[PDB]
Amino acid sequence: DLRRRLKYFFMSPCDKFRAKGRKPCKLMLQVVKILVVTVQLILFGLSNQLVVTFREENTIAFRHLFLLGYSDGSDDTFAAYTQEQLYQAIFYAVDQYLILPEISLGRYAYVRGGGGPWANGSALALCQRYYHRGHVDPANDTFDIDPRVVTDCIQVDPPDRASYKNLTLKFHKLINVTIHFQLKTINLQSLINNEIPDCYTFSILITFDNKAHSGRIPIRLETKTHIQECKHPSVSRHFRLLFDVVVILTCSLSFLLCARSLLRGFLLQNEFVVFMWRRRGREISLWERLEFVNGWYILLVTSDVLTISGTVMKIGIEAKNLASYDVCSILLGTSTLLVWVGVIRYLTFFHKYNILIATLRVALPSVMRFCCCVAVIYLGYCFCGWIVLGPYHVKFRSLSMVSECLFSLINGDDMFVTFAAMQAQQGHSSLVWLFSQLYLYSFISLFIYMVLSLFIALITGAYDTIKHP
Amino acid sequence: DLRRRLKYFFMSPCDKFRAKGRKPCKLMLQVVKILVVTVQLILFGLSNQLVVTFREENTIAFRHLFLLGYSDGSDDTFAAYTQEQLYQAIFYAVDQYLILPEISLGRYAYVRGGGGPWANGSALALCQRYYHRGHVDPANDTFDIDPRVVTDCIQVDPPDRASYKNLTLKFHKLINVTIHFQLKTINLQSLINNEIPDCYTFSILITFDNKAHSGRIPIRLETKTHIQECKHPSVSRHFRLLFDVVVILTCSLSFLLCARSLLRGFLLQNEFVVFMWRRRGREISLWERLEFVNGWYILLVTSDVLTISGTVMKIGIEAKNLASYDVCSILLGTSTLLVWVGVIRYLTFFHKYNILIATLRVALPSVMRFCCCVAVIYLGYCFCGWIVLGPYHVKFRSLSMVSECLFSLINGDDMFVTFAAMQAQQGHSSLVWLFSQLYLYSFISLFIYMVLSLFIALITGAYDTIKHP
Amino acid sequence: DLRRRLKYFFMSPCDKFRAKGRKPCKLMLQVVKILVVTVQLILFGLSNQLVVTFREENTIAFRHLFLLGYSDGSDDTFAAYTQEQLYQAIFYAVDQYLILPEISLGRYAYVRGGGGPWANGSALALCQRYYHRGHVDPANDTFDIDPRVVTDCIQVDPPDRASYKNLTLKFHKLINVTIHFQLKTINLQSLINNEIPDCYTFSILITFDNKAHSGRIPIRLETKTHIQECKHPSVSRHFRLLFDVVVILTCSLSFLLCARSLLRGFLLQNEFVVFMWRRRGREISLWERLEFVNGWYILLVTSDVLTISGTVMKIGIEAKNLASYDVCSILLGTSTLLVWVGVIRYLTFFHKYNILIATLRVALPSVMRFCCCVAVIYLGYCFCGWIVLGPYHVKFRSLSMVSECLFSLINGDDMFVTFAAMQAQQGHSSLVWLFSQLYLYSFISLFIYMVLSLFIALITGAYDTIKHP
Amino acid sequence: DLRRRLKYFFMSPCDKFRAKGRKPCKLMLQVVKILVVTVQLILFGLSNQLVVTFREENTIAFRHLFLLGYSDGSDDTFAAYTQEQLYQAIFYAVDQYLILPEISLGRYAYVRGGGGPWANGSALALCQRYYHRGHVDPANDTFDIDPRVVTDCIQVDPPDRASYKNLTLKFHKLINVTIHFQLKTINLQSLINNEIPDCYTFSILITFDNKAHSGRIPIRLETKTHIQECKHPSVSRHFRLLFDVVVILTCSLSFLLCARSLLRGFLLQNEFVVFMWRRRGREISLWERLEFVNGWYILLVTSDVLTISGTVMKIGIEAKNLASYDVCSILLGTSTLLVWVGVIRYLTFFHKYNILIATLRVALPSVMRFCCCVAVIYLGYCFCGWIVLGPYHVKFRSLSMVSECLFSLINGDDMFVTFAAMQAQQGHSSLVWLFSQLYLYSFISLFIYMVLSLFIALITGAYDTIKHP
Ligand SMILES: CCCCCCCC(=O)OC[C@H](COP(=O)(O)O[C@@H]1[C@H](O)[C@H](OP(=O)(O)O)[C@@H](O)[C@H](OP(=O)(O)O)[C@H]1O)OC(=O)CCCCCCC
Ligand SMILES: CCCCCCCC(=O)OC[C@H](COP(=O)(O)O[C@@H]1[C@H](O)[C@H](OP(=O)(O)O)[C@@H](O)[C@H](OP(=O)(O)O)[C@H]1O)OC(=O)CCCCCCC
Ligand SMILES: CCCCCCCC(=O)OC[C@H](COP(=O)(O)O[C@@H]1[C@H](O)[C@H](OP(=O)(O)O)[C@@H](O)[C@H](OP(=O)(O)O)[C@H]1O)OC(=O)CCCCCCC
Ligand SMILES: *[C@@H]1O[C@H](CO)[C@@H](O[C@@H]2O[C@H](CO)[C@@H](O)[C@H](O)[C@H]2NC(C)=O)[C@H](O)[C@H]1NC(C)=O
Ligand code: NA
Ligand code: NA
Repeated sequence: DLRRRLKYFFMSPCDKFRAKGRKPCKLMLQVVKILVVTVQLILFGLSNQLVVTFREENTIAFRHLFLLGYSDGSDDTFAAYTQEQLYQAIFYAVDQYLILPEISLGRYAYVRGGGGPWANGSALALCQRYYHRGHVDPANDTFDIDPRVVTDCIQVDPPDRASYKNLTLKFHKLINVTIHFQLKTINLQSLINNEIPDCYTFSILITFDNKAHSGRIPIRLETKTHIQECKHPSVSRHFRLLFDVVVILTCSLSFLLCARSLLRGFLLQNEFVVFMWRRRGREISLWERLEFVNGWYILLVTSDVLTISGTVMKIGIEAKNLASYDVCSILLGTSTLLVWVGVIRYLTFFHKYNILIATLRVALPSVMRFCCCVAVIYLGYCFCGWIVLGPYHVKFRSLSMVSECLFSLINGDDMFVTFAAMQAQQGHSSLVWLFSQLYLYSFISLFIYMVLSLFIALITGAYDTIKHP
Repeated sequence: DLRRRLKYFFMSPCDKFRAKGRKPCKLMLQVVKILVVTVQLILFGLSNQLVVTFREENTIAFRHLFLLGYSDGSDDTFAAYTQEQLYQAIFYAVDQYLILPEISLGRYAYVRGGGGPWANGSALALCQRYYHRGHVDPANDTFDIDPRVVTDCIQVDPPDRASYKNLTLKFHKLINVTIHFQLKTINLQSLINNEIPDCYTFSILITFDNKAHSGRIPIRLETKTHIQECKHPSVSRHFRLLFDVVVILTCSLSFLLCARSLLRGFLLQNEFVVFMWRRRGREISLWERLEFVNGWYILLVTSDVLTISGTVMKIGIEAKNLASYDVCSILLGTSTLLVWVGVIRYLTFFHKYNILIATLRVALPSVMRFCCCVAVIYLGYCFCGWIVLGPYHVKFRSLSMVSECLFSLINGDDMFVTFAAMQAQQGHSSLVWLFSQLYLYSFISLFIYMVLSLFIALITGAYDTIKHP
Repeated sequence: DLRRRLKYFFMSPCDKFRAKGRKPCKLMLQVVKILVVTVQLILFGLSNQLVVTFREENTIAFRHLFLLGYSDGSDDTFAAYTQEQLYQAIFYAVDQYLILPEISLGRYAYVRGGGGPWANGSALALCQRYYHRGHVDPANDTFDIDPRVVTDCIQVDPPDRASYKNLTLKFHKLINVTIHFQLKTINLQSLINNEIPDCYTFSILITFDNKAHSGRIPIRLETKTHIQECKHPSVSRHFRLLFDVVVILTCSLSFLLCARSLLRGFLLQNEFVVFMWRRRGREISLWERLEFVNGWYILLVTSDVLTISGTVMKIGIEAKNLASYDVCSILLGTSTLLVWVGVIRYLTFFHKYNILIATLRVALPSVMRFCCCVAVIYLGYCFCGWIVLGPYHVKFRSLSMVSECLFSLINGDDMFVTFAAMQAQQGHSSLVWLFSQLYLYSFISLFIYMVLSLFIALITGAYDTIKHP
Repeated sequence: DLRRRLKYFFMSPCDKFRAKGRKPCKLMLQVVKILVVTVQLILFGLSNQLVVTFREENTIAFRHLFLLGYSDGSDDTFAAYTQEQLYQAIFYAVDQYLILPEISLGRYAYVRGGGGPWANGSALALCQRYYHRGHVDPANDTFDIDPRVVTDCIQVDPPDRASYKNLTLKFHKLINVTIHFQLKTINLQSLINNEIPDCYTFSILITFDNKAHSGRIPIRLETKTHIQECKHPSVSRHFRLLFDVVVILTCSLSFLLCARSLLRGFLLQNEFVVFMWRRRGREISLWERLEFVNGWYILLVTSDVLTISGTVMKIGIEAKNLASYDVCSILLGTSTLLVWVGVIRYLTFFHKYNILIATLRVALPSVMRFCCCVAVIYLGYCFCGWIVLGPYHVKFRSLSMVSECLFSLINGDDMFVTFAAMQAQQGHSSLVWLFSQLYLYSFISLFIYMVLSLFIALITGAYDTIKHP
């Protein structure tokens, strides 16, 4: 048993072609896959961008239409500070709603009965929520509260082509005021993509938030969007359904070939392993079995499955049976990234072109072992900064934001702005400012000078082991 | 005397378990400590955030209520430039104060007699301060000044449900005008945390600062906050007092075990040292005694003490006997960081996982010796930039800010903005701008290219000494 | 055949001078070329800057003159949100146009018949474009559209020293409104450069873009500029035409000398190659022939040709036969860069001064081979981020912008701002935000820690091979 | 001749003390010098800051008093766009000037005859400048210009407690309009520093710049400041004159000791050199003579001279014989930096503390040789970017600013903003944008990946040569 088949298996495509009449089908498939998958992603992106733009621009238009005195960029400071201001804002929202068709540049339709759960069939609900009992008397340092939340609702209806004016807010025990209503509009711009326009229903919520009871009432407008096909569409003028099929067939072929290669590898591993058990004791091999498994074909199969799922979802969206543009975009984009990466398989046969992969495979164990110890320090800093500085520092507001701030600091990014945020307000206490000084200096100097230096040293050390000289 | 006990002492928890019936209690304790201390920090953070938000939002509301024409973001340029503007601002502040209940969204109560030290029982004090004698006559390049500061006060009282209008400011010798008053409000939002609301007393100071006599009078509003429990609270609806006890008991157990280990180490060191003095001359060992001391147990004991102190302070705050949220937050956060870090003790038994610690211990002496020489250069630059460029450069205003700017520059951060601040005004003199050019180029090129390179070289050199190959 | 000529050829200028009576003409030429080409670039820059400034300042003035309520910096958010606002903006533009001479600080002349292609001889065209048939009825989730674009035009003429007021916009099917007109003005500031002023014709287009049909209509103003000489110029007061000739002659001399050197090298290579074919088998040498070619002379010849072309174009522009300032500026600037770089030729004879060039020549093959594998990963990330995040992330809007963002991220620049753009809106979906987290963390950690580290290792490895020790 | 004196000379202070009764006077002097010079710098900084703040705040106040509609931050876009706007701005400036005492918060005095050179004894000059002959007729693409500048002046005088209203601007040939006047005020805040207030004369120039003739007229206000002592000052209440003498004496002592050491070194070098010429041929030594010269004493002497000059200038300023605060601040700050640095002399005797200095001395020759080649590339890029992109890119406006931009780019700073400035306007031509892409990508990749990597490699290589292992 000379066993030249083992050597044949771990051969490059050129070597396999020189050996047998083996034309490389997987490689040319992968090139075609890169081209077609990238083109499909871009084609989908046209429609996806149209949808996102429609949503965002309608929301901005609503903010200008319904928020008294609103200007772009003021969103996070937009607030009322007097009873008169609050009343004027609420009444302005309702009044603008009642005359929308006469003023708006967009073609909106009212949605009868879309006033929210506290609506009783009316199209707009004007709700104020307050404590069941509130007896706030700071003058005597006394209060009597029943924290039960009471909802008082006023129903408003559009004229088919007043009551809300008599609103009396219980300011001292007010929790919030909300305005709920729905508007319907058609995304006509989809015609530029030879698609039939969909019906969009925007659910608009305006909140006057007094939950802090701090004398300042933040005002915000949020929208939910529901996309569905029009009941009676008609376009007079009215290819990629076949391009999606082409992508699907290419990815199916790649999947089949890669699965055949994986089964071949499994069989070869099993035959070699039993022959070895015959050559010496039985059960010699524990991990070389895994070495027989090449992860590039696994990656390719995963990418094929993701691409097929994305293509099917895209076909459903075009067919109007689905409106999940974000999920489809994520599937297609991840697939595109993986398809581009997978071609690296054929560069690993040439050591001069495989520096990155070889280095990574030799460095990963030590890197992971080092990161075990770095993780505890990093998480301790994350939690400490999140709780201690979160109230005072804009960049420490949430756990994910604290992580972003610390990760950027490790990379030397946004350092002075991080210090200056504390200089600006000192945390309104010299002790908090001093703590921020210690926290930031220590974290930056540790992670930049020791952790990152040693991490890089491990990477370059691995490279030094694998480089030919 | 075979002395296997010495070897037993410097053994890993797994080795100690294999040797005797020694179950690792300190390690599992540390894991439990990490969990419970982190959870306690987050739980405290809920309340701490509520308090901070109340303070900040009330201050912003005051700025909008009392500062004529105030808009968010203008705080550092907000100023008056004419006598009419100054008078209008002062009168607007007082007028808004007198009608606060009718306009404010928050429920504020006046504080009778809270008008400050220059108040004589009135709730608002309107004070102007000027030189005792001022005869400023620029026309003749003459002046006659008695720098004694005279305070002239006007008392204002709220209506229990005018005089200040006749204010005549001595502009040519005016130092500043201040408005002092106090407002009381209840932080009702604490109910969301199942806590009883506290009474907050805000001390409000508005300053029209003419100390520069420059024709521009900066206007600012500052608040002090005093938190105390309400006299007669009553909430109808109304666990972590036991979680704090759990944390305290866990940290006490860890403290006891670590102290026992430290005493054991001391005894072992003393016995080994006398046996060595018997084996050879007396008083051989000078520093290995210190090697017998393991600093991880010292760190753990310190963390336990800090955690207990923070927990006790938190219990006091909940009990309403204390309102020091910043001190408690700092104690708890530092404790959390130290508790997370301390688990690294058990990674030091495995050289593959101890790269950071081992490198640091070998590199620290050379790093400190190098930093001795770098410190003099750094401090010279700090003082030079603080005095020479502080007047002209926003980022060189104070010593701490100069240090932040230089430290960020060392890390390659905010470079062009630092240059552009000087380009914008040139320091209003070509000589100062040229000096800034030399200062910045020299500091950046020295510290980035030589100091940091050599510092990193020392770190990686230490790592090269300690890495197995 | 001793063949000392080969050794003579690969000799330094000092060695050649010591050998024969060879004075270095190319080196002194290159120094003179650097001086004269740099001076010529700066001299041209005077005029170029004047032209650019005229264009930009006129455009800003038009934006202030014709865009109702326009303020600097609002350009990308400037939009209308109500029918009244749109009508007011359009009418304001036309009204300001009709009274331009009475109000504008610049001296503009109307251009009769410059109203655009849809003008029928009038100086201003006010066009609205809408669908041929539009029956948008969101109320019933129905529409009937003929996507044919209909253009309806109103002609306006200036008074030689109304109809447009009756404009009725078809809002529900409106695509856009445009205002086209032309203005003529003289760039008098060119007199400061002793040049005769040119006639500028600005083509002004104002667009009210409703292509999104989103209830928000962006308003923008764009200008095309046409530069031509005045028919009857007359300046009473009225050197570098000779400086351009000097530059041309210097570059011609350099070109001739370098071409002679290249021909000499070719002849020497051909003689050596045939002598070698005589010494051993025929056709021994395959690539040393190319080694006989020195690329510095090729670079110099290219720079000479570019400098001559730029100088000729500059002479044409001065003569008023050409107005292509950007092309000329690019030719002259590239030439200047190349002329400065080319002097490095004479530093390559001294190994202590040739570190950069020698390192680069040894490192380039491995660097290119490594970049082959890095390119696929980089392009996969580029496409994925462009499509998936382009709609949600300001820095991922276009392919070139995505490339700029990723390239800057590789260099550790603008990291936290990139994360915060996603924090601000979350992509309006938690799934998109999570994907952005994974995308950014993975790309940054891969490219900063592995790719860049290995790239630098390759560079320093090459340097280690070429450094004398 | 055993010559132990040579070895004695190159000995550390501790070794010299152990050898003879040599107490280290220079070292303790240097410590005292650091303390006293730093304190003196800070003390001077108090006064310097007061002066700068007075100047800046008065200028801001003038901008608010005289610039119609001015708001903070608008300075670089502040401009007029219509004839009415221009007239209103000019008249507002003059009107506000005429009622300054009634409105301003500062105490300003008019300066009779301070209206500038074109004033004929009046306190305010209102000048318009225009071409001697201007016949701008864009309608016919004709012009007739006599570029001679004609100045037409209107004199305005303050009421001692109209004509300017009839100003007719020649818009079509207007070059600029200026308003010149002077105001006098006293810097009373200097009293807080126990100093007698000085008289400040502000020269105010307001420019309406039409030099571009672009339909947009930038408006700016600039001030010159002249400081002189008051004629008749009188302060009722009214140490560092002795602290300056203490600094002077300390620096004189250091100077004398260092000069004595330098003379000693010269004599020792001369004696050793002649003894060597006796031991072997004459004129053996060429450069070791220079090795006998220690540059730290030269640095110290330079620092002493600078400190003495700064102290004398500071004494003159306090005495009111001088007002050059910037020159004095620069002298004192540079002196402080040098005094701090000079203490490094005593760390060079201990190799563990001398890593930086030793590395630098071994690396400097190779670093300078490498920088020779890098300089040509850097300068070529600087000039190319300055001319080609200066008109289009905010960060390439001037040579110094281009250098700052490129230097920051080398350090990885402000990269995406540099790209985005070009994305925003594309240079208003796709060709310029493409060139910017090539320019930036090439410069960044070359300088970050090759130049900086090799520079650092040279530094660390030198360190590797000098490190003990
Ligand atoms: C269930 C899957 C059936 C696969 C049938 C393939 C039959 C066939 O012709 O093989 C050559 C190529 C595909 O073959 P392909 O996958 O490209 O090539 C194989 C790989 O090179 C493999 O090595 P690795 O790359 O390292 O895993 C090697 O061991 C195999 O040798 P071996 O076969 O001697 O053991 C090759 O055949 O065929 C086409 O070009 C597609 C024709 C389109 C119709 C495909 C119908 C599915
Ligand atoms: C005053 C303190 C009294 C400590 C009493 C402990 C008695 C006991 O059972 O030991 C085993 C563990 C704690 O024991 P623990 O501290 O976890 O374990 C010790 C450490 O491993 C130590 O090495 P280092 O880690 O390197 O310092 C080793 O030398 C000791 O061996 P040795 O004793 O043979 O000399 C171990 O006993 O006990 C519990 O699991 C807690 C039971 C809860 C009740 C604790 C009451 C305080
Ligand atoms: C014209 C200058 C006259 C200098 C007179 C100094 C006479 C005196 O006492 O020397 C010891 C110290 C100063 O002496 P000082 O400069 O601190 O010390 C000298 C340095 O250590 C020098 O080495 P380097 O540091 O490497 O250059 C060394 O060669 C000299 O040895 P040598 O003399 O045997 O050749 C030392 O005397 O004296 C005071 O402590 C100041 C007393 C205040 C009054 C000073 C009056 C000026
Ligand atoms: C207003 O325009 C005039 C005319 O261009 C400028 O006058 C020049 O001023 C400079 C500096 O004061 C002199 O060196 C020149 O000789 C003057 N004449 C010319 C023809 O340049 C004047 O500088 C401008 N004023 C401002 C404030 O920009
Ligand atoms: Na950086
Ligand atoms: Na940065």
